[PDB]
Amino acid sequence: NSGLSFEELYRNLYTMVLHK
Repeated sequence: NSGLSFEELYRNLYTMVLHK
């Protein structure tokens, strides 16, 4: 149990920060 929206910002917001 943890959620989902967090893992998605973790692979979509977080993925954009490491890329740029």
